Amino acid sequence: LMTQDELKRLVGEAAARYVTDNVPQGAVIGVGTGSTANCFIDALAAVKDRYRGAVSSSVATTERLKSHGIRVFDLNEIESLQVYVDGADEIDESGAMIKGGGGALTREKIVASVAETFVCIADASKRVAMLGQFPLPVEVVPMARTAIGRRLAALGGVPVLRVKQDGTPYVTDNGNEILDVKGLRIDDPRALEAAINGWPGVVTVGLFAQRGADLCLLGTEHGVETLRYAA
Amino acid sequence: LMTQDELKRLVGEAAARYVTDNVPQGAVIGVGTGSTANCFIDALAAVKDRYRGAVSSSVATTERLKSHGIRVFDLNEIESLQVYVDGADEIDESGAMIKGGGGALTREKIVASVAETFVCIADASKRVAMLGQFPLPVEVVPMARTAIGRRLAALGGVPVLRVKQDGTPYVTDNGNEILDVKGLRIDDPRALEAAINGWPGVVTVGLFAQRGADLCLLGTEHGVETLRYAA
Ligand SMILES: [K+]
Ligand SMILES: [K+]
Repeated sequence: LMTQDELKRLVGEAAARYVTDNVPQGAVIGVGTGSTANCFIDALAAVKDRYRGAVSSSVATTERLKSHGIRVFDLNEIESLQVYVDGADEIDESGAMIKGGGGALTREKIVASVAETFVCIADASKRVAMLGQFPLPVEVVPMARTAIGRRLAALGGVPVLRVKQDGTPYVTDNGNEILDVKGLRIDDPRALEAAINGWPGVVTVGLFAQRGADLCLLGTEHGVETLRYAA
Repeated sequence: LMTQDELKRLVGEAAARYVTDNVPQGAVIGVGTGSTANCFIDALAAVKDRYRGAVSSSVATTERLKSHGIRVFDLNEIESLQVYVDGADEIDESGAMIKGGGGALTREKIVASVAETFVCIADASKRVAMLGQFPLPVEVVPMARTAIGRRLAALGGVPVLRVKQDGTPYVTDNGNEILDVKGLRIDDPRALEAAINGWPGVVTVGLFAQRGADLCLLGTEHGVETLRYAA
């Protein structure tokens, strides 16, 4: 019996081993966001002296990295990254992911765009036949909130403006709102990502499909599976 | 002999006439940004009582509209717009435009997305055989500045971070930077818009091509020409 937390530790450790097996000494590591990514951070901390530091995908991740004395570089200082290690809210058989549930959509997608290899770390619950039962985050310019909402509704999506504990709109780092869209059945993630990216007022869509996972270390009740997807 | 300012007044007046000819009493008018759009604002002000008010594409436009006592609605309050009247930095034969030179890229593209009809108002200098000699504005998340720069450079573009008079980075309403990209020869604006929109870290690209002009009132030294483009 392994709890979800134990499966997350297991994939975090497995990703640290993937990095030490595949990424040479002195490298800068691209680092994701979320509870699973935090397990990877803690595991990577035990070999931190082998690497020059990290690029971070969120304030929360930067904070955790610094709590281990890991140097954090601004992505603008970095020309390339071999690896980016991050979770997913969902991942399908093509390696397309929904991400952004905890809000860091935009910076995750930026760091992922620079990295040669996206290593998804996930417990078994994240692997789904078809994306969309986890609500799709769409980061939007505030003046476009209802325009984008209408476009999502025309697809049968149920758009929910993300709110704080106090019921005022969650606002991201770039002064933007998030619409979490429910009820979509995303049988073609690449095509839907392209469509949503064509909408003025969309900042980032939490479909990582045109650039999805290159591999996934999936923590199951029978151990870690390594899933690989087409370059 | 008509100066450029006189040609801009001429198309502003022509667009006011287009609105009163085509947009019924009580409508809300979508309003662009820039010196040409300001001529249209001044002309529309003379028939302002015929319309309920306006949606604005910038702080500057909101200010000018209010200076005429025109009511300004937040786009989120508005379900549809018949018309959006705005300038362009350049427009080609397909009605594709480069816009954003004066910074309001993102809100212009949002309001344009809601309007059924985009009326471009421009003096004759704006009509070009091929887009790109006017630098292409790309609004970008700051952490993605160099990543997007590299992608533009790979196309032969020369990306220039927009700066204020004091040489600190211009920062937009959403806390974002602008890269003005020179040296592109944009023979397929729709294809390049789609490509740039697929880049994480891009907020808005100042190519209006997938949704371009529906018509253009072009102020020439022989009067206003009405150019029309495929729905
Ligand atoms: K997240
Ligand atoms: K502008």
